[PDB]
Amino acid sequence: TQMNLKYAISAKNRARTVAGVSICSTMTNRQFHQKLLKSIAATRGATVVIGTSKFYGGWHNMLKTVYSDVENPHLMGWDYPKCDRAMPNMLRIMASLVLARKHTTCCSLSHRFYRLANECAQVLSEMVMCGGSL
RNA sequence: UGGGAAAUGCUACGCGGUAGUAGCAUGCUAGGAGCAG
Ligand SMILES: [Zn+2]
Repeated sequence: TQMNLKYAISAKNRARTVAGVSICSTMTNRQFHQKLLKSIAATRGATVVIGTSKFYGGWHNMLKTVYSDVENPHLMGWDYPKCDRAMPNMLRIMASLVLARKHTTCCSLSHRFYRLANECAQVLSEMVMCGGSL
């Protein structure tokens, strides 16, 4: 995985970073996961709001769907300090397990395990080329 | 002795096809830009 510095505008001098991934990983991941990702992005009015425009009154519909029948409602929100740098890898494994539950028929058992192994070898913990070294 | 067809032109109507013109909606593609995590 190659690492690079960003070039954008922000309100704190801490640096930002992007990471490019090799091509074979992207090809195989697209083929394995694309259908579910599209299905998630298409569905409207659910718990996950990825793919819902904030234009044309979509924002109002989201804010109304969350405001379902709650007797004494209040509003609550929180913040994760260093979410990307500090997520314990057990939860990442479990997250990658949930997304793969859809593959009951398109894949066997050993195929599922090897797909999980490739994912952990390519994205979870592997060799990062920063500067000029590994 | 209470029996009539066709070839021509005009007009009107409808259909079909052709072309050209304008409008509408969409589907694709390409390009450029902006926002968010
Ligand atoms: Zn599969």
